[PDB]
Parts: sequence; structure tokens; C-alpha cells
Amino acid sequence: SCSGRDSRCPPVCCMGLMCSRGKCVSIYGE
Repeated sequence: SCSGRDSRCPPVCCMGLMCSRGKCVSIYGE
């Protein structure tokens, strides 16, 4: 599995997601 949008991260997030201080967010946008 992986941390999809809003999940605890990083480097836990899914491919394309990073972490807005603790919630996955699309690297593309931010």
C-alpha cells in the first residue's frame, strides 16, 4: 500500500504525493 492524498508522510506517500507537513499532497501542485 501507500499513503494516498492527506495520509501521514513522507516518505510514506504514494507515487506523486509528498507531505504538506504531515498530509499527502500532489508534488505537481506543491
